[PDB]
Amino acid sequence: ALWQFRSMIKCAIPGSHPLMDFNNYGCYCGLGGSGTPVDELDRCCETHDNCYRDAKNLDSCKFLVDNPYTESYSYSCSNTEITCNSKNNACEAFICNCDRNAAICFSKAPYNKEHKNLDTKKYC
Ligand SMILES: [Ca+2]
Repeated sequence: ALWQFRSMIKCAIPGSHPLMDFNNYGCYCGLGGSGTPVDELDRCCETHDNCYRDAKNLDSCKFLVDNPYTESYSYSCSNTEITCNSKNNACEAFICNCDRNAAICFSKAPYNKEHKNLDTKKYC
């Protein structure tokens, strides 16, 4: 889940908006835009999309509804660091593995908070 990994992304970042620091950042980060990224940090957003989708196809989840942003979450947060769920099949826990390894790209990565806000011309 996206709104549900977001609440813990704004603990991951000491922080404020879990996206919008990302929605408009390079090309897209997390939410918005289309194509390919800019940063190492923006690469976990090319793939929080490429391993975010596949919940639709899944070994455990293959029907109608869950396509871009929805399945998981039942978490925590410490310093900055959380957990993910407390239930699991792949349906929730596979989607949770790309969400939390994106809270690890998104709290930390080879970060740059620098090309925020962008335009998608120079940027994408
Ligand atoms: Ca994105």
